[PDB]
Amino acid sequence: APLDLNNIQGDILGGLPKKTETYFFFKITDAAAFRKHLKQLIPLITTTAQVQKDRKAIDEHLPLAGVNIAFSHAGLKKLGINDDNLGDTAFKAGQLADAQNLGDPGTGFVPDWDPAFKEKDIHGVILVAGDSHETVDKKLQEIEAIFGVGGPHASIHEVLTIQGDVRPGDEKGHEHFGFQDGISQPAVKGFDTNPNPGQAPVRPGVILVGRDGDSVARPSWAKDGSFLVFRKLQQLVPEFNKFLEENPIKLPGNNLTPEEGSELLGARLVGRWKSGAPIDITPLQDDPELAKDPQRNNNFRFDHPFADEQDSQTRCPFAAHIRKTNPRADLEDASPTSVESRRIIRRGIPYGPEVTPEEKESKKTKHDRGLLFVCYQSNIENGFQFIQKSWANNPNFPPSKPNPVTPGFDPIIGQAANNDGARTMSGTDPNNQANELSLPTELFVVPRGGEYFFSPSISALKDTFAA
Ligand code: HEM
Repeated sequence: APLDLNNIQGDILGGLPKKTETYFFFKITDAAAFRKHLKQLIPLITTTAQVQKDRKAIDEHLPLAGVNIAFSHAGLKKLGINDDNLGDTAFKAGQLADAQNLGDPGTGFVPDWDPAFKEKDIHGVILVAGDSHETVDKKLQEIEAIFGVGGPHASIHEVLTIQGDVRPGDEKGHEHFGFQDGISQPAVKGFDTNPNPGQAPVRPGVILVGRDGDSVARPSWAKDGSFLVFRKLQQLVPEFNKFLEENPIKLPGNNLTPEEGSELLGARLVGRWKSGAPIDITPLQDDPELAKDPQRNNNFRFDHPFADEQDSQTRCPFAAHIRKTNPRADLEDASPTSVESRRIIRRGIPYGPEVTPEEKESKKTKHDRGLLFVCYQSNIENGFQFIQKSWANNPNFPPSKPNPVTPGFDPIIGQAANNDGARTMSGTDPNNQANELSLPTELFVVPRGGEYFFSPSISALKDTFAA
């Protein structure tokens, strides 16, 4: 059947438009009151239908708020909602239980997370996205009132609030390392009806529980919901920059300046120039015109050369972040159902202040900043967990490579098996692809915690969650 976009929470398909976004992580302290309160929240919940209207209004221009809600397994238990058939071990077990296997640093095993993610019983998260702090703060006061926060009717307790902010000026839509984000998303069949060149279509059930392509009995209340993975990922920006500065690529002829060598290395760690121009299309120079053109900036698959050819890392290293997280032709030899199953929708936002002169000049992080990583999928095991653990953390992925090649770790998110995280990456020098680059002992991205949630449908919120 066609998708009913007025039944789907709007961060999942379309995504909540934003300059700032607050995540309000809560514990349910009064289940009966919470279910009554939730009836009054439902009219505030932004559906995909409303997002499409909102995006049409932004594209023609604005005070605009979007609201979604998601529940952890601990929250469903608290509400007495039987989730025996919801998701699989990952959602039921919670992210803290998965931290060791994700490769998160520990003093184990307990991960080195922020206390709120490590110590505390998170039952859910309310997402509030808006054009401004004023818009989000106003909407949060309304949502707090609905749940009685600050008064004797309270049904929830705040565990943690985290604010994200899109970066300023010409860095708008770039993450803190300086790279354009939000380019490549799967095209959901029945929603993204005009995929860009290179944008692979996926059956809706890769994203939405209970739809075509959802390879898992389901409870009726899970249809048209999606699993929300949250990770707070701290970024060490001066430390990343220091690594590029110390490791410029020198191509035959020694024509590149050290600055150009360091810039090229950055592009080859991610798979794109900071502009968003993909290196599989423009391997040795940026192309700002290409970077801005959605008909062109995703039209590659790592097929010329293909993975199995000698010296096949000429244009993009195997271990470049995007080639680890979306292998394209490195696996597209396998079934359309198999490769579509690994796709995620990303809806994160940067957090924290811009790098200060002192941080920049001293080359040392003083302030907490990074990515509030959010992704949606119908199956956490097939999406987020597989990408992190089978691909990013696997130095010998992909098997389509030549046998003598050891790609190494995703240099952005890749984590090694023991606290001794010695990480290497091959292929960064296109004319000496066997040469290993030792990554620093100190990670560039430091996980600070997160949780696995479920964003229900509107009808599920009305007919199952609310009272
Ligand atoms: C601070 C942490 C991270 C940074 C700085 C980062 C940065 C980026 C950048 C710059 C892009 C390229 C833009 C694009 O193609 O849309 C990208 C794409 C992507 N990232 Fe990340 N990322 C981070 C964490 C993660 C994590 C934890 C995952 C999954 C486990 C992930 C999965 C992806 C995927 C699937 C893509 C799209 C690949 C494609 O379709 O070509 N990223 N990321």
